[PDB]
Amino acid sequence: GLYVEKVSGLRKDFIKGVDVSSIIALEESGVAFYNESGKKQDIFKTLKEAGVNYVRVRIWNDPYDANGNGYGGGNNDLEKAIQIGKRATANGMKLLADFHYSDFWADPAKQKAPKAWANLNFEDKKTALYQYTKQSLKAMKAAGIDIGMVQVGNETNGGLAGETDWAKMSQLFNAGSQAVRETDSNILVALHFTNPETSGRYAWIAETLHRHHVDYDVFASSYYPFWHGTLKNLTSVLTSVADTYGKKVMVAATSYTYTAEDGDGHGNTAPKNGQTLNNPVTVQGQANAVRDVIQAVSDVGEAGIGVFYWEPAWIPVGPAHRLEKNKALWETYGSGWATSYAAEYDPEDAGKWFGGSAVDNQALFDFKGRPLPSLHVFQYVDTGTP
Ligand SMILES: OC[C@H]1O[C@@H](O[C@@H]2[C@H](O)[C@@H](O)[C@H](O[C@@H]3[C@H](O)[C@@H](O)[C@H](O)O[C@@H]3CO)O[C@@H]2CO)[C@H](O)[C@@H](O)[C@H]1O
Ligand SMILES: [Ca+2]
Repeated sequence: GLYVEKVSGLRKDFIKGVDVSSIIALEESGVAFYNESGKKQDIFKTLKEAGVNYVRVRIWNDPYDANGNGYGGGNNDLEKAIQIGKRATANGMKLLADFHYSDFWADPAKQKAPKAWANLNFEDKKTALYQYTKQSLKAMKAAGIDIGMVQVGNETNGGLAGETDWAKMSQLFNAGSQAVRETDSNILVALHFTNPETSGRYAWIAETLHRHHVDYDVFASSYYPFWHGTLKNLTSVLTSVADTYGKKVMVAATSYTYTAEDGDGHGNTAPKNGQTLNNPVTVQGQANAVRDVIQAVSDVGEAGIGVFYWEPAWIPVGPAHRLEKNKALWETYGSGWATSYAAEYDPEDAGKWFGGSAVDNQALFDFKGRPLPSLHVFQYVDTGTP
């Protein structure tokens, strides 16, 4: 069925990554994954066979209330990062450790200090950040994990760990980078931004990072085609960073919709009125979208090192008609994007929107955990379809 056009100029060592941070909370909710032969299999094995070479995991400092009730979103702490890391390593895939330096979702709107850092002055918060990263990386190495890359922050467009001043953010970037450098010289340090479509944003950020002497290897970007402008633009803003500053570049988070259907009863992020949808909302469309983002980063040349698909397997804990039954699983295991317990930390967003998966229709597995044809995109970019 599926067609993929060969990506031209694609380097043989290109990073083909997935962020599957929700996997632990989902397996705990009784969710199962399959190979294309239709038998139960560890998702990491199926990912490997599909030609994935890299796993990304989000790390929240303390994603739990005082009583240890998970904030949800996969309840992603260091302990789960090690679980995920061990499995990735066991399956021949390198790890990208994605430190949010927050107790919950870090994005362009939300960059809240971890609860433990809330009353620290800047010096002490900075050494806490450095100390946390170093300790976290030591634990992962101790677990035998193959770490390829560390992301110091996540979509830090406007802040980091409670800080909004770019001179302060830069010192924080350097605190984390320092920990990585001390751990292993071979680990790539990524910084991760989003909204590449914004006029002169990435030029400004890269210049600011340079002026503040931030030590990093990779300038990473999000790319969701619904809001983030053109592939031509993406290539262009990343090429400018690569050429001007001598940085590697990559896409740290990308996805597309394979269906318009909501598989679990919790409203999905996309597709929606007003979003740019250049591809059909189908398995083929989804594969086109992934192949094209890979093309756009490859087109950067030497410096374009990879693409990570964000959450290819945040599938339903159960069908949409059993919404209220699903809610119990989301609430107990944190297998939706947020639980009600996160209202303490994030009242404005998680407080009003808490629930299930907002991205089940952007998975590369169906609602029942079988791989979609579009999962083959990681192999077929090298060769094209027959
Ligand atoms: O469910 C339909 C509604 O979804 C709302 O989106 C919610 C939050 O506003 C949104 O921030 C959250 O996104 C999560 C996280 O904050 C973000 O950084 C990451 O990329 O995605 C996470 C979810 O996968 O998602 C929830 C979804 O309930 C919309 O704001 C609203 O318009 C409506 O469609
Ligand atoms: Ca949903």
